[PDB]
Amino acid sequence: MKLAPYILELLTSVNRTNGTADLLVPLLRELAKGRPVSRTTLAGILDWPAERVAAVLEQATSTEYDKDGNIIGYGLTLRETSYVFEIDDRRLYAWCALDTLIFPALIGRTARVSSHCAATGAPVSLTVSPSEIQAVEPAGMAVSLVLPQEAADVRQSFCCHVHFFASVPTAEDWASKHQGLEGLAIVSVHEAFGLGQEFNRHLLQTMS
Repeated sequence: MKLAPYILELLTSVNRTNGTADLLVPLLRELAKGRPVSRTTLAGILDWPAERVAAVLEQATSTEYDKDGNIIGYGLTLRETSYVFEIDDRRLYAWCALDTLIFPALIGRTARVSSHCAATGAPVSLTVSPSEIQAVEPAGMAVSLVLPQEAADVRQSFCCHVHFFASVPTAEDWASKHQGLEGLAIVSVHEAFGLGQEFNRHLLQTMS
């Protein structure tokens, strides 16, 4: 289908005043190492005043911290979710299905991704590289999308509704019971990977 509305609202969410657009890729690359990331450390990597890092993270209310106050999650996370994101035999996690498709190009690594169908519990897996997906098991795997909402935190408004499904027909049956979700749509995992590619192209454009 036509995924411009999803691309547009995802970009608007990161490009928002005090949004994550310029901090996102450096933070994901740091989290990809598998250790908590200090705010002070992040400021140095970005060459920002601490003030600027804080205002961004403050707006990003979904950011996850550990007992020491270090960052352990923003899209990519060290805290267990339904979306397993394995890089170089380090098991990390992601906040949603589309995140798993987006991150490999941004961190320059291939990931072994696994989850379960949100409609049936069936195991699903695939290998996601910066340029392509492979080993899609099962081959008809699908993804749900919703429209991000103005000014809303991306995790409760978008991520928690963006799942893998075993197939498009299974996903459409599920979607028929959830039409209250804004802009709910079912796409193949390939279409979703394409959406991620478009998001990334625009993100990497704008990056200073």
